[PDB]
Amino acid sequence: PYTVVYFPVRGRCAALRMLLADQGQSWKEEVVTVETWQEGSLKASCLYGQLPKFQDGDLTLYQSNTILRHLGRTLGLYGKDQQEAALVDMVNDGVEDLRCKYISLIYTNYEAGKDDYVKALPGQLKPFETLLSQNQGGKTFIVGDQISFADYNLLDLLLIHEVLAPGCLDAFPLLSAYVGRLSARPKLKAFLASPEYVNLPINGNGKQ
Amino acid sequence: PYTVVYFPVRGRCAALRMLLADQGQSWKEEVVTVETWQEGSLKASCLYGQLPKFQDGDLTLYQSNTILRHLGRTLGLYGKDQQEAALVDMVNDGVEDLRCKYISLIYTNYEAGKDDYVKALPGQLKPFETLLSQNQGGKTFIVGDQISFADYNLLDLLLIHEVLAPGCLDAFPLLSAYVGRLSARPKLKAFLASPEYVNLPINGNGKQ
Repeated sequence: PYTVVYFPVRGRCAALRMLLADQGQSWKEEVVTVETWQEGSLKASCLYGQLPKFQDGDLTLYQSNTILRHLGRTLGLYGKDQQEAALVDMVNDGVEDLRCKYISLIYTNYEAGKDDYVKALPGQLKPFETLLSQNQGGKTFIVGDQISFADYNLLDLLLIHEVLAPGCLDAFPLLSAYVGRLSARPKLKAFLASPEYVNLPINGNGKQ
Repeated sequence: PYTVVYFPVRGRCAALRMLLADQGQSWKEEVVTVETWQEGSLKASCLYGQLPKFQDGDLTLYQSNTILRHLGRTLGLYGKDQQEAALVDMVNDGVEDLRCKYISLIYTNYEAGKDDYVKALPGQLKPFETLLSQNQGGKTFIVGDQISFADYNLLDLLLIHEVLAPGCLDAFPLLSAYVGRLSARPKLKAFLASPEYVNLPINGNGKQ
């Protein structure tokens, strides 16, 4: 019932893929090639002229966060009540905020802005470490005592930054333990080690 | 029970303010002055070091969209089912995407990028006009037959662009009628005419 249409990269699909994997859900992948896109037909049909595009039965969605929230809402990974839902949201926006700057580094001024970015990274990771310390001492998830779509999206964000600035998680013991704890979940662990994940580039231009 | 803490501008608070007004809800405003902020005390306490900050009882939220979704979730402005909820979401992300570039124009290269931005505007407004035509012929709301937080967020976006590039909505008859229809809602109409709204600048640097 699930289908994700995206380029042959992890990018903004990595998280939602971790979500379906870990949740034990089946989905079909529809790879879009640098030519098909450029053929104009696809882009032209995409509401915002962008991928990912996702299909759920008779439902078609665009935008990564819309899909993530959708899966969370339907699969039950959106907090146990409105209050947790709002905090799950708050965490995702923050994640998205950093993802947004990350993407800007990679495709805009990688070579020339990498140093300043890594320098400014701690300042960016602190809020999530802080959020963690305020929830059962950063022992469970980022909000509540049950996993949420924001968890998968944060785990990805953390993961891709360790590749960008290895060790950047040394000074944030709660984030570090969080990455190891979630990364060890049976289905997710298997997924992240699989070729489907491991053999895909993180970004388009090959910069990481 | 509601309190919004923001600078003395409309910016990212305009929409949620329209939401509470139109919904007939009471809230208190806590203005933050260019001096308090820069004192360091506030910023330092803000999860992401940024405003708006919102309070619902002892519940504290940051990020405009988290607040908007929260109000939508608690006030019943989030679609009539999961399906509509996902589309409401999709619309807000798009709105936020254009808002994001708008803000970049205003605070980064207004004078030098204004022409290219207006030139590229139609291309940006089309998706919402298209979304409108596919819902009861753009006669009700942006999703479903009941208003949603995305409605308020889009109305604002349209409203502020009309001031940036007057007439920019003359090419979109469904968007135009949508702006006039919503702007005429009793409570909202009153609010938008009030000094509370009218006497606030749209952005920080006074560029609009």
